[PDB]
Amino acid sequence: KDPSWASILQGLEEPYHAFVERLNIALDNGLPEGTPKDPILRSLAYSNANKECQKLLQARGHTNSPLGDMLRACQTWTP
Repeated sequence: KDPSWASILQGLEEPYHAFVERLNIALDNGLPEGTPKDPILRSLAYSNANKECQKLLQARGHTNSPLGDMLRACQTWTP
């Protein structure tokens, strides 16, 4: 059963921060005790982002950057 949080995908018109927030909440609830959240969150923030935000993140070299940088990068994107 793939972790419920691994299936969280950014919607087509969902702002990136809203998506990251849902992801963050899911990880808080679903990660076993002692599992590092931050590296998982960063990885998923990129890999589960919609195509537009993924492009922005790639273009800026933020495919594994701190979450703050990823948030700033996708802010320019408004559905």
